[PDB]
Amino acid sequence: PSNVETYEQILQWVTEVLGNDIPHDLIIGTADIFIRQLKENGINIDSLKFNELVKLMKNI
Repeated sequence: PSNVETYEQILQWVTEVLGNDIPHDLIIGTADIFIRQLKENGINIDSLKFNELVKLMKNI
């Protein structure tokens, strides 16, 4: 319930730019690739949403 809730709204951005019609296996890769290396380290509105969600939950 902790990391399941916050993860869903990240995929709303992925469906808008690329498309919801892409495969589910491709969305898992697109979701993981952004979250992995921004943590460890209309484009403006989407980046502001992403940085708050990277802050939440455990990730290395």
